[PDB]
Amino acid sequence: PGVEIGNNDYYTWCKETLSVIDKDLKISGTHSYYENQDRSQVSFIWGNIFLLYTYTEGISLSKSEWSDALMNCFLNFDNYWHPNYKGIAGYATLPTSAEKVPDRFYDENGWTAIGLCDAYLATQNNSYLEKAKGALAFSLSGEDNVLGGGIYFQETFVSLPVQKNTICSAVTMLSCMKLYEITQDRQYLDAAIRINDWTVENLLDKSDNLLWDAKMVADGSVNTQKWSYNAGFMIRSWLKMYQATKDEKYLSQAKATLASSEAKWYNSINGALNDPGYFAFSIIDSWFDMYDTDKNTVWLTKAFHAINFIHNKLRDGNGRYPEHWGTPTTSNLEKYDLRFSTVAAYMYMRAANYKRILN
Repeated sequence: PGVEIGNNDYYTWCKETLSVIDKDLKISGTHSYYENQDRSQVSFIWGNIFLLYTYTEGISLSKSEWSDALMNCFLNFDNYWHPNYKGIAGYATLPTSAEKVPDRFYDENGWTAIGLCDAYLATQNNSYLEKAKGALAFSLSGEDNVLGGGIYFQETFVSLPVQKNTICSAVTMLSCMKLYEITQDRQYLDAAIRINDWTVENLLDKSDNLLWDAKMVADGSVNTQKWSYNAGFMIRSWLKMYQATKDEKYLSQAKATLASSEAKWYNSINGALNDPGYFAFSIIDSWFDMYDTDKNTVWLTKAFHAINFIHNKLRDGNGRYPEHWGTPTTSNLEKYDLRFSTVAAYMYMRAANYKRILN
C-alpha cells in the first residue's frame, strides 16, 4: 500500500476539492448547494449525500475540524425532510416542507440512511440516528409483494414505468445491516435477508455474479443494464450479513461479485474505473470493506491506485471532476453537477482515513 499511498496528501486533496465545490456551487449565505454550473436550481439530494459521507468520514481524522461541518450538512438535509406526506415521513429529492407535495425516492432515502448511521457512529448524536431510522423506515415502506418482493424506485411514478430496482434493495439492505449493528433489533436483519433473497432470485445474473438494474412491474421484464454501484452496494451488504450470520455464503457471494466487478470495470494497470464516478466509488468502498474483513493490504493497494488516478488523471485544470472515471481528462470542463466533485472529495477523505489507519 505504501508504494501507492507514498507522499500523497489525501486529506489536503479533500480540502482542496471541497474548497472548489464551495466556490462553484455553495449558495451564497447558506449551507445549501446549487445543482450545476448554471446556479439556477437548488441541488437534488444526491450530491449532498456525498458531502454528508465526506464530513462523517472527516470525524475519524479530526472531530474538531469536522463536527460543525457535519452538523451544518445535517441541518441542510432537514430542508429536504418531509415530516408527513400521505402518512409517512421521508426525505425528498428537492427541498420540501410539511405543506408541499414532495417527490420521494426509496433509494435516496437508503443512501441517506447509510450516511446518517455512519454520522451517528462517529458522533453519538441522537438526532442523526432518529433521521437514519426514519429514512430507512421510508425505504422499507417501498417494499411489498408486487413481483414477490423488492422495493419500488419511487413513491410517485410519472414518466418512468413502475419498477423495482436493485439499488433500492441494496441501499436498504446496507442500511438495515448498519441499524441492526447499532440497535441489535433482529427485524432489521430479517428485512435484509428477505430483501436479499428476493434480489438474488430476480436481479442477480448467475453467469457473472453481477446485478441487473430493475424488474418491470407490468410484465416482469428485466432491465439488464449492469452498473457498478448495484454490485458494490450488494457487496457491502453481503459483507455485513456475513459478519452478522457467520454464513460463509455471504462472503463467497461478495468475493465473486467483487471479482467480476473488477474484471468488468477496473483497469488495475492505470487505476481507471469505467463507469460514472457517482456509481464506481462503491467498488472502492467495497475494497475498503474487504480490508476491514481480511486485513489484506492488496485491497488498499487497489483503492489507493484508483483514488490516485482520480486526482492525477481526472481532476481538470480548474480543480473540477468529470462525470465518468474511465478516461483521463484532457480539457477543462464547462458543465458539472454537484455529484461529480463531491464523490471525489468523499474518496479523498476515505483514503486519508486508511492512510492514517496504516501509519
